[PDB]
Amino acid sequence: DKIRILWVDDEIDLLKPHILFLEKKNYEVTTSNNGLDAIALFEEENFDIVFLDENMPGMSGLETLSEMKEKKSAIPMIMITKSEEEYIMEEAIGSKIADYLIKPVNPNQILLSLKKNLDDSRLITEKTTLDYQKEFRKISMELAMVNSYEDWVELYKKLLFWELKLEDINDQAMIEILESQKVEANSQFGKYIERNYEDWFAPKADKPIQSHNLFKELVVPEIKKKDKPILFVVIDNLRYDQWKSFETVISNYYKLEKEVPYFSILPTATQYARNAIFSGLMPLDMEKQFPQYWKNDVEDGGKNLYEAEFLSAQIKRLGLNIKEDYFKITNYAGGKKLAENFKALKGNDLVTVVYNFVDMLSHAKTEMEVVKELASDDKAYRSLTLSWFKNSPLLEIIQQAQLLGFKLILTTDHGTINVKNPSKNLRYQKDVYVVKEPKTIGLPAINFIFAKNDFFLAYVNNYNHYVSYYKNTYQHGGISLEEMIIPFLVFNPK
Amino acid sequence: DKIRILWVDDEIDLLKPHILFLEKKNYEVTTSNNGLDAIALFEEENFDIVFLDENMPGMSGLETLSEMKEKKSAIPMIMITKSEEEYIMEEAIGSKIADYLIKPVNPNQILLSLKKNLDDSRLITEKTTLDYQKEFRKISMELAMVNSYEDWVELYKKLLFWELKLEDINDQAMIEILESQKVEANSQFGKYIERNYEDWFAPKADKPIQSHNLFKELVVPEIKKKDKPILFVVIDNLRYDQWKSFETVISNYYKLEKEVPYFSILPTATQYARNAIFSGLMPLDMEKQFPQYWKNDVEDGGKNLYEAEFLSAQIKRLGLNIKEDYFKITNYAGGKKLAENFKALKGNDLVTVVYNFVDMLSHAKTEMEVVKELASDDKAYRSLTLSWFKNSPLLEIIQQAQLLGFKLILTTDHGTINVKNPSKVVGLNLRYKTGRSLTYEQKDVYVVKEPKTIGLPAINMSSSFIFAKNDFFLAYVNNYNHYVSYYKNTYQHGGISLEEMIIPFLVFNPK
Ligand SMILES: [Zn+2]
Ligand SMILES: [Zn+2]
Ligand SMILES: [Zn+2]
Ligand SMILES: [Zn+2]
Ligand SMILES: [Zn+2]
Repeated sequence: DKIRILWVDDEIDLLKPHILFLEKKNYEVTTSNNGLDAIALFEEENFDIVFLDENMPGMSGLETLSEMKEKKSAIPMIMITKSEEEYIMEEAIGSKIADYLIKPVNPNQILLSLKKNLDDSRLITEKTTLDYQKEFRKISMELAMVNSYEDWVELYKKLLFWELKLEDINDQAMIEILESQKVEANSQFGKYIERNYEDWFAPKADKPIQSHNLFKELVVPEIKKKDKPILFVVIDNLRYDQWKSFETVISNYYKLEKEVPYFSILPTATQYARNAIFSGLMPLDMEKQFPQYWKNDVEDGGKNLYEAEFLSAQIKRLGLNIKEDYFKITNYAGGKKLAENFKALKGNDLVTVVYNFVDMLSHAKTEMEVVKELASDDKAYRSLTLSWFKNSPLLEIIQQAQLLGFKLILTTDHGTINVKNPSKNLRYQKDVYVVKEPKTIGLPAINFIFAKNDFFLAYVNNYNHYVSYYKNTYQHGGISLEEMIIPFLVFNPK
Repeated sequence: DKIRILWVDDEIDLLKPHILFLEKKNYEVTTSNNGLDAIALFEEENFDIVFLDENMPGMSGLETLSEMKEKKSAIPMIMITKSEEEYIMEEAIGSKIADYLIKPVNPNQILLSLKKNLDDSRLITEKTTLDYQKEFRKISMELAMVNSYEDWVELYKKLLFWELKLEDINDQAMIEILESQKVEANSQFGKYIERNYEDWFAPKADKPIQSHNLFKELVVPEIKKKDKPILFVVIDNLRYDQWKSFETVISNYYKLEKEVPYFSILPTATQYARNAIFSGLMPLDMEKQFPQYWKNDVEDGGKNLYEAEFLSAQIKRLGLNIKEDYFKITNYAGGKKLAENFKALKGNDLVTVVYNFVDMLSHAKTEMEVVKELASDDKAYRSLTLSWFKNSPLLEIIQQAQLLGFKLILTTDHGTINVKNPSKVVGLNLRYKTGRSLTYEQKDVYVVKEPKTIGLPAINMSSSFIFAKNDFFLAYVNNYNHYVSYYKNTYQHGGISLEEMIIPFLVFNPK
């Protein structure tokens, strides 16, 4: 199949050099000297691409383009014209032209435009596969050398970068190399975390920023600037890769000012960690200082329901005085509502939204066949997350906040990981990091265990049932890059 | 805030004409004659766009581009070079270059490239907003004038066209105008179908292609070509808008040869319409000719267990002797399986896949909050459907079929509609009921006291069909409030709407 071009120009006879040039390159050119005839051909026959002049005696190129797009939407159209006027440029681009070449045109420019517009997917696939072939041994080397938390953050960035670059490619060998680097990364990370995690809670220890330090050290400073109100959005259970999947959408409305990967405390679960975000305290200290608010595992009723109170208390412990409002969205109507009425809180200095939809979505894969098919692989989950965010009540809230000139601070409590391997909440033996003293961590317990790598805890009784139902499900609470290294972002409104 | 360009060329001093030209147009140009300097600037300072020569002393443009993309991913890079070599072109494009301009360059070409790469989202939004302002009153007019099935197909095309276009608009006012055009369109369509549907089943009558003649009239011709094996996918419950939302994905692998909007029989439900596709017969005739296969509503069990048998019979009635196999995917593993092992089907002349995921998904809005938030509005459902298809086992099957040089025929049994308004009824589905004696709001439905006339079977000789119009859902008065609260804003099918009844038939040739 030679690629079939329809070329429409009143002065087509003058373009025979260009046509000859293209035909020699296995391009088939049908020509036409008016838009009406071209539309007729464009309907009868199936062309791969159309070239259009702007100024023609009858219908203009842009008019011809309109009639053509109505009839067969997804055929790429290129404009080749003398018009150098900005307003025609703008009308072409506004019409979703694929490219606009000003005459007299270098014939190779046209060829470049054919390659870019018809071949770019496979070319990008080729170049990306070869780029990774040349890069991946450096990545194995770098991983071996990491022994710092600052260095763990860098390496995760690299893996995330290449994850999205390769997500499209179809070369099994290189896909598996990347999987194996990601597995090895977690195995190394788990050893790292168990080796220095306890040491981190000792006085004078060089330490990553964690859950219990988050509000104190990264939120307070941006408030005390005192230029603009701050919208704080804690999106529950958001992996770094999911942030990355919708970074371009959000950037239409917000410009990233500051980005800081941080380390969520163990366990990587809402009640233990999200409460810590709002309290400025480790679990143990929340039990000590607020026994009427803190809830222990064995307690029924549900968790994370006094975050507002934890937060208000922290603000005064710091000594800061501000107007503060806190909300927790747990369903559609909820978030839809808070979008329509976001107006009212302008005068409020800080606004805090907790959004639980992504956790609900991650957990839904466990039970619903539908979600299994929507989130079969990580790529699919990132894709689905993007479909979500683009049409979320959460984006509406974000869109309102910019119109009010709020600075946005966007973060999460922890991520989630696809669990693959059983070991006898499903993440909290070399398979586990034991802490037979809890105060050493700052965890409460009378008189904690954290799964590493891909592991999920399956009880000896009903071991098979646990294995078969929870295999290849998103769980959290343990130690993985995906769970524990999580974004903290400040943005300025556009 | 001027747009800041970083321009890297060993011969940058030679390019001052171009710089002056751009600076006059409120572009700020920082220049550099080496990749290493350029990388330094690119880190210190924040640029909007980068221009790059290919052949420089020291670091190459493409090497410079790679260091730059690693650091700040979404900044567009444009190559302006003397190199006309195809392999550099290919490397540049593969490296995700945003354009490649061959020197000597017309300075306006650069400007065009700046506009295309920096302004295009705004420009498309402006053009679309203004073009709909100018077009929408023509659409109201056209809808008033619609007097035929061929004319209903054209109008639906226009609504669909504009509905996807006004996704990249952010203007409620015009979005509401288009909703109200779609409501009005359905109202009109319902009355149209009520008025002509029975006439269609009379001898000689000018008629759209429907469910029962689909395979005979549009699939058989492709088979008798005998030039390629055919993969025949029936994606259950696929609205035209959803097809349109993934038309560009499929086109990477398949080139559309033929497209034919067609009219699903009433009721617009799997049990009637899909079986009709495979049988070549209206429901009544399937009762007559195949009583061991056909089922009425009242009977327990699935209502499409026997499609393979219906299909094999049709194939021999037409006197084709074909190697043909049928599969019915009802879950992930199912579809995953058929993808990994599709190659076994090489020898087949015809392969038929039925894929039920979209129906399951549409119905899941009823049940799951998560799907409610994912498919809150049509746009969201289209978006979700695209996320689905892009990562579906079904695309894997399609991808295999291309590698084996199959012709693809893609279609559906019927669409679904978001129901908003309750309509009371006494006596299974929510857009159609069947029963000996029924009471119901007359205007809201299309009643047929004599089913056989429209090729549907009667149970008793009082048994009658009703089909809900517009966005109605038939709600029992027993527990009326609970039906209203649970089924409001849910995807239902079986009745009369553009979304339900007008559905695509697509033939494609492999790339
Ligand atoms: Zn001309
Ligand atoms: Zn959480
Ligand atoms: Zn959870
Ligand atoms: Zn040079
Ligand atoms: Zn259904």
